[PDB]
Amino acid sequence: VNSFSGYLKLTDNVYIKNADIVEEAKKVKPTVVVNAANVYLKHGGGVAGALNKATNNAMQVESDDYIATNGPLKVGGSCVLSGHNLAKHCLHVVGPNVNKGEDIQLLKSAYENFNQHEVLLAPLLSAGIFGADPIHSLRVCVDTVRTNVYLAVFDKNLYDKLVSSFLE
Ligand SMILES: Cc1nn(C)cc1-c1cc2c(N[C@H](c3ccc4c(c3)S(=O)(=O)CCC4)C(C)C)ncnc2[nH]1
Repeated sequence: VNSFSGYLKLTDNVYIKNADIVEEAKKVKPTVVVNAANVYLKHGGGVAGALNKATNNAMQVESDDYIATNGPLKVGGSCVLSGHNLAKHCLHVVGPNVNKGEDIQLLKSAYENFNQHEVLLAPLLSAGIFGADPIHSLRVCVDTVRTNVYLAVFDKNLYDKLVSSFLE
């Protein structure tokens, strides 16, 4: 259960590893994997496309049924759906996409959703092509998340700049 291996503990509740979140999910099968989702839950590329493809589109079919019945999420919001073969549950969380003009204050609201789950495997919200400064996203995670979060960052160069900023 939640057999995370090779993480570096940054704070009492935040751990980090240079790894592909999809490979971590297949190995660990955590209770909750966080998806870096968008408001209409269309998993077209990046982390979301990679998680969806590893479920062989089961994630997208289920997401389409959620949107039909409930409408889109809001920026900073989330929903819990099945984790399929990757986890017991997937927490779809919408961080702001600053590359498309969304506000950075909503990154705190996005991280707040992690607090409803005791243990989560997660990506660095709003990083990559969402355009937020990745070190700033780590600082928001550290100040906001109180439950136990295992961050998988699939880039050694970025992993080392995060750990360097955090420890020195
Ligand atoms: C793509 C891909 N293809 N396959 C097969 C695996 C992956 C893969 C990518 C990836 C990952 N990337 C990081 C990241 C973090 C957050 C966001 C993005 C990207 S984004 O998709 O550009 C926009 C949404 C927010 C980078 C900063 C290194 N972090 C962990 N696991 C990952 N797995």
